Amino acid sequence: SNTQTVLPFTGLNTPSGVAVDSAGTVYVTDHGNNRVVKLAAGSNTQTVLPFTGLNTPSGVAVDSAGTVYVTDHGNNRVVKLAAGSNTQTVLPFTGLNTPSGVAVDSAGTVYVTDHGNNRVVKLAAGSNTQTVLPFTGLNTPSGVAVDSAGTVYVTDHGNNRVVKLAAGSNTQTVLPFTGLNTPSGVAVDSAGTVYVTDHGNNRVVKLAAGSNTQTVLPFTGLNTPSGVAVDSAGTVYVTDHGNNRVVKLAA
Ligand SMILES: [Cu+2]
Ligand SMILES: [Cu+2]
Ligand SMILES: [Cu+2]
Ligand SMILES: [Cu+2]
Ligand SMILES: [Cu+2]
Ligand SMILES: [Cu+2]
Repeated sequence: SNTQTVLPFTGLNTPSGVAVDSAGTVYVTDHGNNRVVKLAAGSNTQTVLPFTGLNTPSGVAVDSAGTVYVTDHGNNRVVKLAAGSNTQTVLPFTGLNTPSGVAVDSAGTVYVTDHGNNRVVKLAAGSNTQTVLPFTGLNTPSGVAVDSAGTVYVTDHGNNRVVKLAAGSNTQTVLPFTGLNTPSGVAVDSAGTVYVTDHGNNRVVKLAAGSNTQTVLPFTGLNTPSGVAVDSAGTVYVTDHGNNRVVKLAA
């Protein structure tokens, strides 16, 4: 599609992260209101998720079981809520410093951009010992995403670049995105196409696997967008942070 629609959220204040689950339910970190809201596909009535004590939340992710993970950036923690539960769990990360993006892979491993420590960390499901991902040279990184192959993508915000690391690899590759200006969110679809919110240029760009020529998505009227997500149908969701709204592009 070349024409976006505005999602029927209400009351958002500078939304940040966005995630979409297998059923098309959309999750948004309503950053300015210290809450996370969700909107089922076909719904015009949002629900506020029963997280407790959030402060300035940023990243959000959802796994195949519908567990929702939130970076509680103001409280230096990552919390999760299982589908149907009203009792959150704080993940046993160590030494987090102003974390930003969060992603979850098909094994349940949780990846967090530890923004103030210039690093990305991960916690296996049921593990209490995190590991650091062997990225080099990160500078105030923000978004993180992980594909079904285990490849991890990070927006190296301070360096105006996007970096990736294959599973088990110790050698990162810098993606051939061009013209970036303070990149923010990142997402990856089932085909390996990487989507990046080009925050300072009010646009969203993508790079197909195997390609080194990017495409700009036909969003319009964005102001300082932040989070991005893509569902299994190819629909792309962007938190239009500056306009307190979430927009989507079908196809
Ligand atoms: Cu703002
Ligand atoms: Cu804030
Ligand atoms: Cu902060
Ligand atoms: Cu910073
Ligand atoms: Cu910046
Ligand atoms: Cu800005």
